Order: sequence, then C-alpha cells, then structure tokens
Amino acid sequence: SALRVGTDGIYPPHSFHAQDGRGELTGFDIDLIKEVAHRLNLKVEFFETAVSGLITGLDTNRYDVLVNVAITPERQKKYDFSIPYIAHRVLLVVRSDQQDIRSFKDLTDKTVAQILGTDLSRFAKELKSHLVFSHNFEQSLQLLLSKRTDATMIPDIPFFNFLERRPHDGNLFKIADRMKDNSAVAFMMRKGNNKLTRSINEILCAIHLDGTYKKIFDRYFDKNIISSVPGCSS
Amino acid sequence: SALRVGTDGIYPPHSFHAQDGRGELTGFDIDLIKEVAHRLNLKVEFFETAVSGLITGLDTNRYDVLVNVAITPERQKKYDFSIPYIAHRVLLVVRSDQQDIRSFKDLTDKTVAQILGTDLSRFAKELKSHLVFSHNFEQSLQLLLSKRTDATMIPDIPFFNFLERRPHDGNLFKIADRMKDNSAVAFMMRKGNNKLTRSINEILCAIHLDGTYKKIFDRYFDKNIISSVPGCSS
Repeated sequence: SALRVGTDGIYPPHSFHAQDGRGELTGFDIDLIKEVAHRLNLKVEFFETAVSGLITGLDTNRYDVLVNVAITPERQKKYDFSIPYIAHRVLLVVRSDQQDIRSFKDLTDKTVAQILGTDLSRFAKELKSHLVFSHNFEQSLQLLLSKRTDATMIPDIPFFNFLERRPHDGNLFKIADRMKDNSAVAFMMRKGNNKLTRSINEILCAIHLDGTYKKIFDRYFDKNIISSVPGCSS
Repeated sequence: SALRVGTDGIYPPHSFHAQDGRGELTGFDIDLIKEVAHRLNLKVEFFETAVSGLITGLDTNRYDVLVNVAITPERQKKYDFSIPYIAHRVLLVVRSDQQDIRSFKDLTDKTVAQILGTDLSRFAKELKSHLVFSHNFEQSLQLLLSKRTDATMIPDIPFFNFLERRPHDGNLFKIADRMKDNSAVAFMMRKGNNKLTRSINEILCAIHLDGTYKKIFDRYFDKNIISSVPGCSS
C-alpha cells in the first residue's frame, strides 16, 4: 500500500516543486521520506496542504506522516514522533536598517510576519506583537524586505536557503537574536501508530549507516552551517 | 508505582558510586533518569548488574529501563528507545608510543581490551582481534597500560572523564583513530509500553527547555569535547 505524507510544497529547501514550481515535489524532507518508504517497500502519496492545516489534516486522517515537524512537549503528548533527523535554530531576522529590535522580548508592539497556524505565530501573539500572517517563509521575508513588517522569527534552514537563492536580497537582513538551543525536527504521526514509527526509526538508522543520509543532507544543506543529529551504530 | 532501572555502577561519569565507589549511586545518566522519574511522579529503583547481563534483566522483567544504550538497528528492532539524550564517539585508544595501529582495520591480529557482552567486543571479535575481556572502561585502560593488550575501543565520554580524573596519566595514552560519526544514546525498554516511552520523551523535552539538561550535562561533561543532542521547542 501507499505511505500518505502531508506537506506544503512551497517551503524550499524542505518541500518545493522543481523547475520553479512547475515540476515534481522535491527537497530535503521529501527525498528523505521517499527513501524511508522505498526501503520500507512502500509507494509515497503526497497530500499538499497549507501549513495551517497540516496537523489538522493528520488528525483528520487524510495522511499518515508529516515531514519537518519540530518536537514540542504538547506535540509529543498528542502524537507519535520518529527519532529526530535534523535540527534547526530559530532566528529573529530584521532588516539591516532596524535599530530598536535586539531580542525576542523587543518584539512586543512590533509588527511581525509569521506563518498562520504555527507555534512561532503563537509565540509572536504571546509577545503581544502585531501579527501579519504570511503563507510561507518566502512571503515572511518578502514582507520584511518591503518594510510591511519589522521582523520575522524563522529557522536557520529556510533563511539561509533564501540567501542562497537570492544573494542580492539578504546582506539586507540581519539576525537580531537567536534561541539558545537548536530544535529537534522529526516525522510526526498519529498517536498509537507505533509500528510505522518503529519502522521509520530503523530505516533512518540504516540511512545514517550506509551513507544515504549524508548524501541527502549534502544535496541541500551546508554542513558548516546546518546542524545535523547524532549518527547511529552498527 | 516504581520506575525500575538497571545499570552497572562502575562506569563514571555515567553510573558510579560517590566517595571513591563507596557511597550512593550518581552520574549523568543516573541523575537524568531520576529527574525523568521525579517529573513523572514515579519513585526510582536501581538494580546493578554486570554489563553482560543488563539486557537479560530487561528481557526477564527484573527492571524496565536501561541507561546509556547506544541505538543500533538490531536493538531498535527488538526494544523501544527513548529519544536520544546524548551522543558519544567511539575512539581507538593505544599507548602513546604505539606505532603499528592507525585505524580500526589495523586491529586485526592485535590484542584489544573490551567488555564482554558489548557491541564493541563483537566488533573487536569480527575484526579478528585477540580479545581480553575487561570488567569496565577503567580496567580496559589499565590492561592497555600493563601491555596485556595493545588497544581498546572506548567511547569519548569515559575516556575524557578518565583524563579529567587522572590528568598526569594522560600522556600514557593517545587516540589512534575515531569513528567518522558520533552515536545516539538513549534509554532502552522492552517493546510494547509506548505510554512510558512517550512520557519519558515528553519530560526529556521539558528538561531540555527549562535548562535542567544543561545543568545535568555540565555537572559531568565538557561541552567543548562531548557532543550533545538537539534541544527542544516549546
């Protein structure tokens, strides 16, 4: 049978369409979950969904696995997680011209672009920022660059990818703050799907061991910049 | 109810007895699982067994949790694992004046000290080394000094704790090689009770988030040498 995966195909380098949106789904998490399914002897069925609906989609059983999910204690309480397969660091990104934002606590009463439905949007709302909801990271940085927002909280992976895809933009950005720790990212499943979870975990250990992980990782990321997760053991 | 934990208390800094081996059980993994247990409102019971029988006691229900277990494909097939909470890196350690051993493949036809019942012992046996079975990492280094053996494969965490405890012996040893990747380490449990695994994973994320992990880690390790696992997200 198929492996049903929910994702949003406008999040380079995680999940995005080739040939400038016209081609097949690709990206780091897409390749990785397809490799897990190949080794599981499974076809992958991708259900493209907006981020605001990814977790509700999982709840609704429209699909079985979500990619690139940050582990939180409330998500672990409510869902099953694979072993982490990557980590990101959350950054406070501002224009290089900004003067009054030097920390996360400074975002109170500032205008902040965050993706509707995300924990980062909730955090911005807890900070009593004024939210401008974006539909992906690209728009978040577009809103900042156009001066419609003062800042955005974004993980390092999509931000650095943005700088790679357009280095003229950027150099126009600066990182005002960053979380003290990086953040484990894993595949998220319905609670109780213990057998799929174990299978994914064993396949990911294999992928680490025979070098397939590093191959997928290096395809998309700068090792000197993006944090990976511990290897496995024979 | 009680959280029953199996360990062998002769492995500083993981699991060892205070007061030069005469007082209460202490250590990084010991402190961590106790903080996990307290936060789950469970009392903790420890049981000490030689390493070669730790997994047997798990299989036969004499205890529920093993600490400081390296994740392997075979183990993930047969047991449940918590999320990784530390990572070690396997070193090839020889005497400082040793000349004929530059890689793991050089261990064929050499004498090596390893702990019976461990994967490193099995690796040593598969390389066609000549095994001398030590009773812990401390003895493995002593066997190396006495020239009963010409090498020992040991993870970085206890090797560097030994350097911290006996700096003036450090000139007697050198690292001849090391694994290209580090290795995720987790709490290991019998297959089946997903509930306890999820609860441990949740509390370990909370331990990361409030600074407790860093506190326990820093009590025992040098962040400049020992690798950590990713943080969590709120």
